Amino acid sequence: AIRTISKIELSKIHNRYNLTVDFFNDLNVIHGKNGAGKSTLIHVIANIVNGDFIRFAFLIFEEIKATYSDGLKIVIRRDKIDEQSFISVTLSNGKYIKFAVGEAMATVREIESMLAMDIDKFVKENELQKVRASYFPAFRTMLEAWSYNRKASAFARELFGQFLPSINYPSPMEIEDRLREEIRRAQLGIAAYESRTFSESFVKVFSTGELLKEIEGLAIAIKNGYYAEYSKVYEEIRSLINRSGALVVYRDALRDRQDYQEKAFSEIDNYMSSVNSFLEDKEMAYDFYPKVGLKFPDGSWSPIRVLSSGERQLLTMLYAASKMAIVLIDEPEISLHIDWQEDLLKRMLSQLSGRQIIVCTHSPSIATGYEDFMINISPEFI
Amino acid sequence: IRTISKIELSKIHNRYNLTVDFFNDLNVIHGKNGAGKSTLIHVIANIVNGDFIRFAFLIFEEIKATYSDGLKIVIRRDKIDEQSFISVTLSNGKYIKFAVGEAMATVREIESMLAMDIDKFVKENELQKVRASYFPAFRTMLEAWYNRKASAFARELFGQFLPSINYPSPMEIEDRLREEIRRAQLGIAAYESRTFSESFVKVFSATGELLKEIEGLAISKVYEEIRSLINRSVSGALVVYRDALRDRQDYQEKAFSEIDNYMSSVNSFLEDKEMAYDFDLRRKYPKVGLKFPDGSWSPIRVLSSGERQLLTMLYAASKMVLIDEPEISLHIDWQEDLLKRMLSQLSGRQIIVCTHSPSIATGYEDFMINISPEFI
Repeated sequence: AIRTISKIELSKIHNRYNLTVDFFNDLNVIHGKNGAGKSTLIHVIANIVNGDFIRFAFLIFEEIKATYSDGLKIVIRRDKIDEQSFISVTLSNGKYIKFAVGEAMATVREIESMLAMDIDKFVKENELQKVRASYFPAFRTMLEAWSYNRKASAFARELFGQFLPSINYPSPMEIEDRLREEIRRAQLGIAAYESRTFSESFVKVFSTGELLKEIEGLAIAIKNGYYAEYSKVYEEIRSLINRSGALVVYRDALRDRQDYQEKAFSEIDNYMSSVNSFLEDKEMAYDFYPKVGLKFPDGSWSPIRVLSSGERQLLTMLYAASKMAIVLIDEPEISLHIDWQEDLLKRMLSQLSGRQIIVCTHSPSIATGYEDFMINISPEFI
Repeated sequence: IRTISKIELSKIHNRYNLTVDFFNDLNVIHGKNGAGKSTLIHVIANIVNGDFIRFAFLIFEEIKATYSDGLKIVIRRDKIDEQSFISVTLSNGKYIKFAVGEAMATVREIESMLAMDIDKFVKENELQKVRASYFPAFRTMLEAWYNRKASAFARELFGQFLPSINYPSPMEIEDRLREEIRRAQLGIAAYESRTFSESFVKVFSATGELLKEIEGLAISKVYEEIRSLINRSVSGALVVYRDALRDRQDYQEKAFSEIDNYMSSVNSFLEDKEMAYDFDLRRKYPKVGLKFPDGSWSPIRVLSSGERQLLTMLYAASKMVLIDEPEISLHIDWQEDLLKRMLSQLSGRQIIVCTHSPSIATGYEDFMINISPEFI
């Protein structure tokens, strides 16, 4: 990210309490018991950072101040004139926009667009959408229930109010299709690099025993291509090896084929290693059309339906951490054993580097090893 | 009361064997995820609560269920002529057998001879004396979508072995509480008219300290006129008046007692916020929601997932047992006090809970049975 959040001041939100939280540029582990408005704070941040300030028309507040790292100040006030409420979003740059709450309510019931275009023009001419924040809700089981889905945003705004931001989160029943599509697409990518290597190596060939030994070693080196005819041309190459400059060209082509073979599947092998780091006595893999699922040391195969809520939380969180700015995670301790809660932040900090990772947990087991980042929330009741 | 004593699963999913001995009450199973805690709970809910046809969707070898009185149920899945048959053999009773594919076709028909056969088999042997309630660990999904389609919805993504899902969601318990308040208001109004007609008949049929106590105890607005008249042999009937007023007060308390206990249960956990009901100034339509110490009111949608788990767990425990993962989205103090709050409201039944966090099992460490799958 660039404009990291430094300090957010919420005054009289829901007419109950005032809250001012200072954030670092790094990890932000907010620890506090339920009812602290942590979820609200996350929705406020996700409705400020991602340019969706129109959702603030559905929120009851007095004064909301958001300060970034570079020095941009956003002051939001809810003032009503002649029985009609107007939200004033005043930036530190000089410009300020104001709009009626009822106009935004009418626009939302229209979606069931002038103000939407006005908000888009305001955030585009002021460049308020430089950093996009990803929202990980604490109700991802509900996203599994209506199995990224786009109607889930409307369902969650239906039963949690219209202040809720856009919901883009992957279900267990969508990541199976996503993984199958990515594996077949990577196999097709391997086949296209085979055909490009054939045409380029034809042109290059048209223009020692160690090179022959290297070709014999590289002939043996699942990762089989989709176009099996090229696997049969490779079988014929191995059969010919069993039976100068052009040999160097052949060796370079085989080495580039092996390197692209590793590089096409490296992203999914990283995700599989990230999953299998937690899991014990059970491996998630892509044994063979691609089949994706669990494997056991007995050699038995099993569908992804045997997985527990804990393992489902790990799948839905590690896939949505690899496929990534500012990352906001709500309740990562759900249905997890204490050791996985201990190692979850270290695994996600190993896979998500270079971004502002804000997490909100109720269990302190999540915040081991990062106790200096533990910002304790406290509601200052009005 | 045939409480579960010992469950022996042999080669469940053709993976592992498990034999667990259960107490008569408060079976707090503690173990880390992936141990099939939910599995065993579904097995118990498909044995105790009837509905053995779901066992046709399960791959197993031998399942033995022992109750407290001594009833043994042996379920086996045996295939001979390339068709699997489920053999439900009871202790000292008749045994029933059926094809797996026939039961699958019977279930797919709902998408009934075998269903009637299973119902007759479990009815003639009296296997439904004690019913076990299933509290799923995915009750947020029940909030997402009593209700009968929710069972099929959950069986869609958890398999057809999953038992019947009967669990109340938020925004449905609000309707249940409002309906109960409306029913209590109609009950009070009918008891007013019944008390008026009965006291009319009894006064027509027939000390000053008792009259003073009756005047003090007086609190639609006929009681206000009675108190105004009291402020300004035969007197036995006056004693009847005091008794009638006292009986009215007693019925009034009982009318709200069923909901006030649940409100107290809510107010046992919740801090700096009270959940209560109020009536309108014009139509007396009940609103149920929060009451802040500032006097401000708010709907039940401001409540957090934690408080919603507390709402869904304190309700349907009073309306009475297998609970799956009661530690979800809960504070450590709430995990400490949840079993202590629920044991007063759920006493007298076998309460089986399965938790991943040992904080739930504080104060009941003698009941902590650690599950361990013995892989074949």
